[PDB]
Amino acid sequence: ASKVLVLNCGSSSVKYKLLEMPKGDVLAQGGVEKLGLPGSFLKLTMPNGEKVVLEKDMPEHTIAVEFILSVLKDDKYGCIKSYEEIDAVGHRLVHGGEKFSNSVEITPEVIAKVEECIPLAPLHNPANLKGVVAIEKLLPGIRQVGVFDTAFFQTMPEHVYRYALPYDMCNKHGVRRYGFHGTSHRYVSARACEILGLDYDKTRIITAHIGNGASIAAIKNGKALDVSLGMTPVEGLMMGTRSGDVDPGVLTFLMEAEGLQAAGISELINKKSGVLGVSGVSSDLREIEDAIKNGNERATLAMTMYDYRIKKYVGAYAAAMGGVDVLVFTGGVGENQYTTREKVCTDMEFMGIVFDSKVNEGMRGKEMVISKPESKVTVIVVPTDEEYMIASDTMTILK
Amino acid sequence: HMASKVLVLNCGSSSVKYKLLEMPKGDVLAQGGVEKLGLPGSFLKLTMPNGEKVVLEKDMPEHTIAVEFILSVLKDDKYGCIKSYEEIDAVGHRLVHGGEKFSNSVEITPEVIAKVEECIPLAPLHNPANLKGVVAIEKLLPGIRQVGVFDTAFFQTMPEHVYRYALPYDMCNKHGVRRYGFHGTSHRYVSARACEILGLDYDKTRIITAHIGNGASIAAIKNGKALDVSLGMTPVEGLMMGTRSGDVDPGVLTFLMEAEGLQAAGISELINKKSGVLGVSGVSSDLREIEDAIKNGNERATLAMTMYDYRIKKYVGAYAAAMGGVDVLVFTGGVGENQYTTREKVCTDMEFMGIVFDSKVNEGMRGKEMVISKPESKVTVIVVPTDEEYMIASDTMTILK
Repeated sequence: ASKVLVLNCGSSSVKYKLLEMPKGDVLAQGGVEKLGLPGSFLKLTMPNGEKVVLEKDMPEHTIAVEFILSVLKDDKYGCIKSYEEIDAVGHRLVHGGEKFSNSVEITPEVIAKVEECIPLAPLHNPANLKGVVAIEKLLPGIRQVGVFDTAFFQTMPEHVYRYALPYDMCNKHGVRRYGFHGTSHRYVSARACEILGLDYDKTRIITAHIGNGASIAAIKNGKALDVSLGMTPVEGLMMGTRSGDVDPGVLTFLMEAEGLQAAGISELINKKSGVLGVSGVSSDLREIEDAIKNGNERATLAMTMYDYRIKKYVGAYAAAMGGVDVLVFTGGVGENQYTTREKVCTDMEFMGIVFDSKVNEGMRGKEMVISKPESKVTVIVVPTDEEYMIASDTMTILK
Repeated sequence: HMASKVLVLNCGSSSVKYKLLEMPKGDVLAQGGVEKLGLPGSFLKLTMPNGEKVVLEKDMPEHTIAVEFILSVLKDDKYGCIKSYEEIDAVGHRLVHGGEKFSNSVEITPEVIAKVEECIPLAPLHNPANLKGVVAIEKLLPGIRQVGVFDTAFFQTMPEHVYRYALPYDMCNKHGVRRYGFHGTSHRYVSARACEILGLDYDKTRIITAHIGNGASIAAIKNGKALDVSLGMTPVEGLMMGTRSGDVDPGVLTFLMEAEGLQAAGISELINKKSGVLGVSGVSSDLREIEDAIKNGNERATLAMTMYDYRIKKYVGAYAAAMGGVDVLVFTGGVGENQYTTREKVCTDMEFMGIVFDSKVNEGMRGKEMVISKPESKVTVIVVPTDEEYMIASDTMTILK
């Protein structure tokens, strides 16, 4: 039994959980917000479910992480008596480029390579490293592990990861598909196989991480083959505010027609598009659901579009792998939006899916098979746990 | 059994392709093309009844002079197939873009020209040339009636959840941003022709049609109506092509704009002219030249083709899922009709969705109507060479009835 602190550091945030391993019990969870801004604060969730908001000036990451640690140890809000109870720290690192294929113990050599990947995630990797530096200062001699969002997808072959763009220009600028959500795809694919009694290394898996950001992956015989996200997180599925796949020529057309530059078109496809952009209602699928009940036709259209594009990816990735054994739904939307799951999996008998509509109906947030027993393809809901996956890699590496 | 002769034109900014067809059989009486129209070195190349190509050099600075030369060749004692222009019963035209105004072919009247002019913004380098052909014919052939047949028309049955992009609603509507599709006349012809060959009811069949040429598109046609198509508002979207990228990460485009200091026009040129098979291979946009480079162990050429086949395979899966299954997969176009190795890579390891492929029948099979799935395959896979000119001539005869 060990306690592992798991961090996710952003430009103006630190999200944390403290996990008891190997069970994965959450001892603490919270987040610092508005770090480096006036009115920085920490919000935590107590074991009994109560939310607590603590204001404190936190101008940079070290002071933020120091406050988190003091809260963990507090006699009122805390869950540990001493920092020595924390056995290790695991970090979400966004981008491992072509340098990392798996999680690693953080050494100076590792930090240097993560710094080399900063150009591939310039607004994420620096903050992630600030978290590592904070822990070296505040918990000296504790060992730390880095777990990369991109690493799982480093098995993709060049015919998948290369775009059909000018060869030299792509190579010069490191343009290729990387994928994100890799920690989630890794966790739910392996978890599904354990639940189902299958050998991970002999199974063809499609994993659909549908949240505010959405991605789908093809995992064949234990190695990722393809993923819907690209070099950037705008590609693939329709998302909350991101476009997903769009005609490249539409982008250049809108640049001329609306007088947008690179930055303007980037903001449009990342912030004003997807479910929000079509619906004119919300990026939140629950608010869409409500708007649909009040007969909002644009909200209905957004959801029809959303479901359709997931369905097409399921077909595409089955074709890419030569079949599929397991289809996994995960993420905030995948775990909860049973109507999407139904629309995606119905009329898919031609490729081995027989769906269990009655079991699926109303089914939110549990691990559950939602295909009929006789389905050739098993369809399963697996709530993701990226923090647990990080803690699990941490314990394996530091063993 | 009576016979009409229909001249079918396909006019581009620097070309006029023509065929003269005898209807309703669809027998080709003549075929050729003017190239380098409006440039030094303009010429007409035609195909004799004997099958040889003949090149007639002639200065042709614009479309009317080009069409006049074409007509003089049709009537020539040596090269011709008619004694006089009165033998031409009608003219049909390939018109690229009908926008949301045209769902099927129409007689070209002043009112139709006005509407086709309104669609010029949607195909600014094609529609103008197409109309120049119409004008040339009205000048050169007294009394002649003309019909327009639109590359976009077949796809006007797509539902909004398919044709809308997940972009700001009002901004798309303001600028007419939506999926249109192209090659509609080809998809229309081969889907119907496949069902005729196979004894199937077109209106109850789920069909995937892959028109693989220098431009490449794949379509889902369900129960007699187009449902989806890989080409977008623009012909860059979807499949990897000769010089066009196909689908790419929208964020890669904005990234390259900043990284290489490109504006809209520069990015547009890159994805239309420097990408696709040409861009990856570093060899050619021509798949025969790729094929050769592969034999000489060019690894980039091999890579280009692996990428090309993979993306077609993914669309086949996607559109089967979109339709709830597939009854018939059709290969067509210059590449689809000829590149049997692509067909094999696409259709092998697809038994999970009902395709059992016949590798031996497929091998070296070029340019013929031919089933290439095994008899026991649930899904029929068929090569159907396209005949857009026949489709155009057929619509022409229906309208001018």
